[PDB]
Amino acid sequence: SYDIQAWKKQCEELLNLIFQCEDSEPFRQPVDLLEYPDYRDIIDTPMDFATVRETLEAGNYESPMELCKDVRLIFSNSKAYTPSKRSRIYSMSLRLSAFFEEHISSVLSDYKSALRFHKRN
Ligand SMILES: CC(C)NC(=O)N1CCN(C(=O)c2cccs2)CC1
Repeated sequence: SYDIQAWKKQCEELLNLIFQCEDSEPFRQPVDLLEYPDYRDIIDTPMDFATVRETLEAGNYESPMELCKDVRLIFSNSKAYTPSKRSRIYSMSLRLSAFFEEHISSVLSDYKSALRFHKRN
């Protein structure tokens, strides 16, 4: 399965699944400062799933590793901003992260395998 470009549609489909998950609700759009005026004192690099989808659709990811780094930043931002490990929105982040990691593993493996095959000779 050595298609170097296949990751992009596989990532589009995974983002559609994440948007169908009720657990993605807090993460579908950039955090609103009006609600959380201290957010940028704690979070240097806001990230959300709509920004990830737009970056992919613009052709501004070169690899699924770059997309994975931005999705992981959504989850690390949540873990940093939560006052409790027993918070609703944080607990939503942890279930969504497990779902994402379970599905991205094959996308990353197939891509890196395809690139190694491209450089075989
Ligand atoms: C788009 C809108 C719905 N997002 C938003 O306002 N969020 C979600 C992300 N966020 C958090 O991760 C936490 C909040 C409290 C514990 S963590 C801050 C609040």
